Amino acid sequence: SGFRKMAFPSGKVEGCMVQVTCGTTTLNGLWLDDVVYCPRHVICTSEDMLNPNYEDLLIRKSNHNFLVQAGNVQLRVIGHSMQNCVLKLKVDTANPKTPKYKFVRIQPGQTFSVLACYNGSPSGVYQCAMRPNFTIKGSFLNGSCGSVGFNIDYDCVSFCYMHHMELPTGVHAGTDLEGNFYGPFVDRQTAQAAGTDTTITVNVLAWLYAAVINGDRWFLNRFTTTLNDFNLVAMKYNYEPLTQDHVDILGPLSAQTGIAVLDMCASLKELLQNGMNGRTILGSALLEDEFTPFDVVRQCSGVTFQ
Amino acid sequence: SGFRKMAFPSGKVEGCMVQVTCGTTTLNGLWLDDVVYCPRHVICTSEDMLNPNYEDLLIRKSNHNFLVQAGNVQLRVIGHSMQNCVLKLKVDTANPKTPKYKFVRIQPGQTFSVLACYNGSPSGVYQCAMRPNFTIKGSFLNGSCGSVGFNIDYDCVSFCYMHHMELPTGVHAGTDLEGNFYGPFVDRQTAQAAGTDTTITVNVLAWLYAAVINGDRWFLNRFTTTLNDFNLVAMKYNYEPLTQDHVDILGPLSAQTGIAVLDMCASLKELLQNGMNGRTILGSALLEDEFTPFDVVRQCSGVTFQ
Repeated sequence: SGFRKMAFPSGKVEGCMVQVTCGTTTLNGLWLDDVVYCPRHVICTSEDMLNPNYEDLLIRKSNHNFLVQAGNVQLRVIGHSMQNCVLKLKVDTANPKTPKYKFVRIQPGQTFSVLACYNGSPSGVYQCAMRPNFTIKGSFLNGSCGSVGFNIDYDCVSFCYMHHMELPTGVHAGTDLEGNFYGPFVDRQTAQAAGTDTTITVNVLAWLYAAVINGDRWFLNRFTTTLNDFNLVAMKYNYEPLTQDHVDILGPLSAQTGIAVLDMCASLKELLQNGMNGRTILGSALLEDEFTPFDVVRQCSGVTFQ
Repeated sequence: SGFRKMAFPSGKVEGCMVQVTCGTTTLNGLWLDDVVYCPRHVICTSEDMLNPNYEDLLIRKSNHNFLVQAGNVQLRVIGHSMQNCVLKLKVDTANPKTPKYKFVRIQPGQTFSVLACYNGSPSGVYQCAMRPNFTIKGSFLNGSCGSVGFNIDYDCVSFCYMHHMELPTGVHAGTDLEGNFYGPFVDRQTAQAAGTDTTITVNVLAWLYAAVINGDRWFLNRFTTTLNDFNLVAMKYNYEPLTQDHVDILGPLSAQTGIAVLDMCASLKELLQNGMNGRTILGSALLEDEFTPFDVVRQCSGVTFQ
């Protein structure tokens, strides 16, 4: 009885998107109060991003070279600063639709919503997790840089991601809103590996609890095991280790279903070594790891937030 | 290189949601211009929805018994009418954030975004298809009735669904915005089957083209076949028949990939009779049918709408 991947309402973020052009070359920015945030890649053409010295490139661009347009109206840029990999453009007008907001740096395994935007206009909204190798697996095509990822706590928006790069392997990399990349990546076009993309174990377990809360539980066995026993099977299949913190976090879901966390681990261990054998769980032929335990809590009794 | 299930931006719809209470019993309504639309189930308690005579129940409720609250502010109800399975509440205030909009009735295989709302507050947004048996497979918990489904054509919102019912099997049923149920379902709690949930063939094919546009095409064989040949394998696996209209609609995707529509049918026929054998396509272990060809066009060159 049903449990969709779904994103936060995006209205509060739509009201913050603008178009930023430098060298008539265009991408997205985020307008909060009287500051516009965008990737510092705006000042680059090519070669530049083949070998960019951002400090020297920024030397003789100036305030008037940054063209910021919002809705259909032009913002006046009255200053600018580079902080890590983002440019801050001070404008002389506060965004009168600025929401309550915070800037967070999140953590692999964390989920968030992305509002994919093209030259300042939002076109789609969807969910992802931050992967354990510090990439995300998004849908970003040309002009999408500067699109942001966000969470919400009923009223206030938690901005956690800004899109900068697509690696040659097709996965995506970006920064927090202070301009620091997640993981080892840089805003240049050379060579840079993503490491192993391990499965986020605690999220899979939360999703299995969701599946039970809706009655799709052929996979419930009876076996139990221990943390160490389970983790020894986890390395095998490049699942992230599970620890007590993650057991603790799953507590409310065990409380409600009556299924002990380590018993659910035992079903997962059996599934990893047996494979669905043609069955599905909640409409999926594989084990989904893009739901956190709190995501499940927002649905897993379908009662989000107050 | 990446292709997410993603919904339309929902901001234009968030601005239209209100809370409607009758018999201090509460659900969601849609406020456009000076009319609020909601399920006529608002006038029911239980028994009532066990055996509801809506005409007789509506007799001695009145304008003042309909409590409409939006934001934190109270709307004055100055009239009401029942049209099929929806109630229209005339209020004395136009919604000053009414978007451009149309009311459409869609067609099995059609996709749309749902803004799932709880006592007037939106909590999540996600995509679905209308199934060929006239159900959708949503995520709707208590108080969710009256949440709506919508498309967009750059500026104007196409409202196509209002949520009314969860069947005993766990799937969902509702109406268009004129109050006519999709399929055979009624707003009462007795017995009512959903028929066969066939797979939407033309959508699967569009998604296979998407997979190629991003390079995940081990499944490309070389076989071809005919419409009739393919459909004879389609019945087998309760896929919807494919016809010329659907071939026509896939034309732009064949044009760009160089893969003839019937050649792609031949890969699909091979996949249905061989199974992935442990492989994935675009992160899925099964064949996804919740993308239309035009959905793919909105991404499949990542260039939505103008």
